[PDB]
Amino acid sequence: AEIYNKDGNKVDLYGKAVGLHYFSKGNGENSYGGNGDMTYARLGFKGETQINSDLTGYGQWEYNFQGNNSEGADAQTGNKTRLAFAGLKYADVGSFDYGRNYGVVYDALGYTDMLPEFGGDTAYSDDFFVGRVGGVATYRNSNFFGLVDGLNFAVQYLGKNERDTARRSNGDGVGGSISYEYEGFGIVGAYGAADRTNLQEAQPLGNGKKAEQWATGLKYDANNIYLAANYGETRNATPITNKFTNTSGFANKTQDVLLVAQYQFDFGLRPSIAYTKSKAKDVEGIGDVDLVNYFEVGATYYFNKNMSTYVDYIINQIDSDNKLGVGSDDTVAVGIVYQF
Amino acid sequence: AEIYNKDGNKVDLYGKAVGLHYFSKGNGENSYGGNGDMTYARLGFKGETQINSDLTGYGQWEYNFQGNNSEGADAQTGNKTRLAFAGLKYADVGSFDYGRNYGVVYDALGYTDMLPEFGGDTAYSDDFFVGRVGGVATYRNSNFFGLVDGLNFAVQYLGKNERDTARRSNGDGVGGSISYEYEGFGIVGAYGAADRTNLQEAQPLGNGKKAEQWATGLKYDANNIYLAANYGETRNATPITNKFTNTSGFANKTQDVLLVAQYQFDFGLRPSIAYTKSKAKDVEGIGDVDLVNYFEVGATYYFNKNMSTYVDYIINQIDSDNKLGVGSDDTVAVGIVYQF
Amino acid sequence: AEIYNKDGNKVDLYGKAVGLHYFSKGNGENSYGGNGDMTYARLGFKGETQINSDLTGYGQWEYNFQGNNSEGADAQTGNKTRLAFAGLKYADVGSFDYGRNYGVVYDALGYTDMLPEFGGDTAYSDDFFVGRVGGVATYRNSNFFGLVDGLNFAVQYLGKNERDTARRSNGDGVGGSISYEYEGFGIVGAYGAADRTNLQEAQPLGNGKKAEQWATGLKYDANNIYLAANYGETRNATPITNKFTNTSGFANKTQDVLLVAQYQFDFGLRPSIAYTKSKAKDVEGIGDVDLVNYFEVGATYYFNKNMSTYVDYIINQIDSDNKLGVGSDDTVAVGIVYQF
Ligand SMILES: [Br-]
Ligand SMILES: [Br-]
Ligand SMILES: [Br-]
Ligand SMILES: [Br-]
Ligand SMILES: [Br-]
Ligand SMILES: [Br-]
Ligand SMILES: [Mg+2]
Ligand SMILES: [Mg+2]
Ligand SMILES: [Mg+2]
Ligand SMILES: [Mg+2]
Ligand SMILES: [Mg+2]
Ligand SMILES: [Mg+2]
Repeated sequence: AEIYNKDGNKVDLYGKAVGLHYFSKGNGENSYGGNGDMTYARLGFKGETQINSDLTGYGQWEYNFQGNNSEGADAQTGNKTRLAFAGLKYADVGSFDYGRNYGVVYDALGYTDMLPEFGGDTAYSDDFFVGRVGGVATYRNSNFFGLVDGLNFAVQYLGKNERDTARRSNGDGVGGSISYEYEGFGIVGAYGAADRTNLQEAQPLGNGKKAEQWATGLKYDANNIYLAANYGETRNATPITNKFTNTSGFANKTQDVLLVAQYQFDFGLRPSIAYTKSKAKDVEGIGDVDLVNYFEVGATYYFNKNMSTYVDYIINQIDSDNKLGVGSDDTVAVGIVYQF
Repeated sequence: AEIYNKDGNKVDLYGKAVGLHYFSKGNGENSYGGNGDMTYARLGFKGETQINSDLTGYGQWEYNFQGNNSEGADAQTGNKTRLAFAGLKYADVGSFDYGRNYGVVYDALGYTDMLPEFGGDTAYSDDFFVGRVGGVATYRNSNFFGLVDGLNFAVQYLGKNERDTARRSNGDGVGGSISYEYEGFGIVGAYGAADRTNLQEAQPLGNGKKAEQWATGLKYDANNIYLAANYGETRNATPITNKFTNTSGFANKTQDVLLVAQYQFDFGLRPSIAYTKSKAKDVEGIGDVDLVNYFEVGATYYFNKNMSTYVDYIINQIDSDNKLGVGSDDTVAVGIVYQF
Repeated sequence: AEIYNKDGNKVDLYGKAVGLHYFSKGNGENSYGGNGDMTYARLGFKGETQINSDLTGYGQWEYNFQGNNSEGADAQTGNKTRLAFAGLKYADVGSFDYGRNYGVVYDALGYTDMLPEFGGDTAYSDDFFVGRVGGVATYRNSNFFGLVDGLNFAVQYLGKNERDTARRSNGDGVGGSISYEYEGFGIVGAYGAADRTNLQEAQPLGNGKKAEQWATGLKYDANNIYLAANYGETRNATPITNKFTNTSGFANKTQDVLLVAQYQFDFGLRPSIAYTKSKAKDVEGIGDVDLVNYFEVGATYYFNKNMSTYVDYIINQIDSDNKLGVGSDDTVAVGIVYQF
């Protein structure tokens, strides 16, 4: 919603309220998504100011407010800043921004992160280049200096975050992506590497000086059909937990294969099919083990740009034997979303 | 404040800043309301999209930001999402919404919850059907399918919330209300019942498998006079604390009677008088005990739709002998409110 | 950004996204500012309503969202309401507001708190009258009952805040400020005094019944030149931490010297130079120690009223001998700011 648009400055306030419930067996402890109320709200702003003909300055902030906590001691649980960045965009030269923003490998992973509720399992937050991470400086060039329609590339500098936790920390790093889109078809590649922190090296799972992440995608997006595929690999970068030993760290290697199909009916219904498999290799005291393995079947019903409902069913193929203790049960999510 | 109204969709951003102080004896430890600074702020959005002639989508989110914490470690104390939900209304069929919203018994208790600052003492948060609660699906029908003006009903389903805490938990439940308003007159009744969780049955106070709550209301609201009364009862649903034994749980039974009279002068002053009593029965180790017992005298002065000030004096009739250690001292609040 | 301006009421939504990084040696543990990502966002509203010809009502709220935490357990670190207050202004008689607002000694300290990123080191939050504090009642008169242009005074009452922590608490208190501004020149004095709490007196550092603070300022602000100086003294009011003994409390006495020089080029660059020294006296198990001692060199480039970037270099003169463990390393900050 545009709340200001004068003297080249324009500001958009945005948000959504999501009534959301998950159903899984038991307390959902042994399921893909958990069980029970999962309602939440988003709020954010995105602004853009025209400094001159060739220069545009911008900022964005986006917060998540859980709506499924009580008003007591647990009120803040899961509340967080998703995005907080500012930047400058110069004509046909590129843009530069810095703050909390998406990692460059998401330029690739975005292709399949389109399910009604779940999906996008390898785009972990605070996980070097695959999702939202703090202290990234990102240079992007759209349409190749203005010469090529649909040709995009990026280079991203990741600043060390020495956090209290191995899971949420990272060393310094650099990454990049290139993508081309021609009328519905898209092709993308993205790669990042970064130092691991001493804390991360201290963990019993995962061993190495450097974390690495890469992912390629392909997509078809036209004629109401959406088809997409991602392949990626990671080294010392995917966080994992051995629920049997209560031990933690990172998978020495993973190989990740996601796939999505959706069709949009003109009356509003957009069914979805997907497949996701992420498999870990060289895990200490285990060897090879699956982290994610499921088929998804779902549908979103769009009443307009502001109102939808959805269902999303994850048929979990992880087994009860799983050596890391990865949940094996299915989850269904039903939701109703107002957005502006 | 309307920040968007195009193509069916409209969105309203709202909020208030409330400078508020409470005066009670001592540190207010043994008083109705406490002592000291109580300043807070509210922010919320609420939107409505016209999907087609008969079908409307909507969403609302509302937050409480306490203004009385330092910027240190206690910064977040008392901050919380009050409401977070999305829904649909269809023609003369009904509305359905899900998320964090008001329990259906508040359809009655709303009648007397009109004091400048205090009052509404039995509309506890996270308390099955009497106040705001998470994971409620609500159906409402207005003017009885379009057939009777003023005749309303509602049915609500409460999803189990298994929280860290007996106080903020609930099992599954179902509830409803029915109300009639003829031109300044209003009559309501509401009832709900739900499972208690194991953690709830684990507490030394209150015993029973089911929680129950009901209330009836009557109001006269015209000619600048506002009159209202509620009577209600609960079993195993009102939360209580024995400050002597430091024990908690729920009151096996309560009987609740609230009364309110206010007059609105055309120049903006609205004096208020009220009486409130909530009495617990069969409390283990005690028997009958009063939870709330007071007379209220106060006033709001309305400068306009946006600015007001108030005083609210709670003449506490609870005794010093009170067997649960309920505070016996009075409390006066003084506030100044800007709202939009 | 104006989101409402009808019928005497006007509302302005405001905020900024600040991509921001500090560079110091080491983990910045022993530096002025720290080291690493320091990004954050602000969101706020401020509103004002014209009640009648002479009476205006107003409110304001402002919140700080840190952007340099993960989305894990540390998500809330550093989030806080900065301001939350409401008030009335009457014609040429004065204004009164109550809530979380700036202490009146900030009326003077404001003079030198103009650095790109650092500076204003004596304007501690939750520290009686020198910064933003909870539960303040403030009366301000402007242009002296309408009689003298440029002449201003204020009186402020500070209500006791008995917090979990000596650092963030305060007793009841009073203060004032008076300032005169004539065409670019400005002079101010401000003084406040308050009770310490029993918890504050419990600390090993600092001893006395009353906290006191005062500051004077002088400034020249015209012809693109900004020159300012502040002198201040405190008693039992400046929070301090012995890092060696891991002990805390307040400095018995301080002497505070602040200086700033900046020039605003027409093309947007505003270089800055500054000196700050604050020295504690009579500190238990220490004697005299410097709390702050640095020279600053930086600049802000203002692209427009919406977008800027800056560098702020603190050449820290504290030494490694510092008896209180005060960091001695320098810190540089680099920021990019979108604001609306
Ligand atoms: Br959104
Ligand atoms: Br409000
Ligand atoms: Br604080
Ligand atoms: Br701001
Ligand atoms: Br920070
Ligand atoms: Br501070
Ligand atoms: Mg990280
Ligand atoms: Mg390895
Ligand atoms: Mg209250
Ligand atoms: Mg019972
Ligand atoms: Mg600072
Ligand atoms: Mg002393």
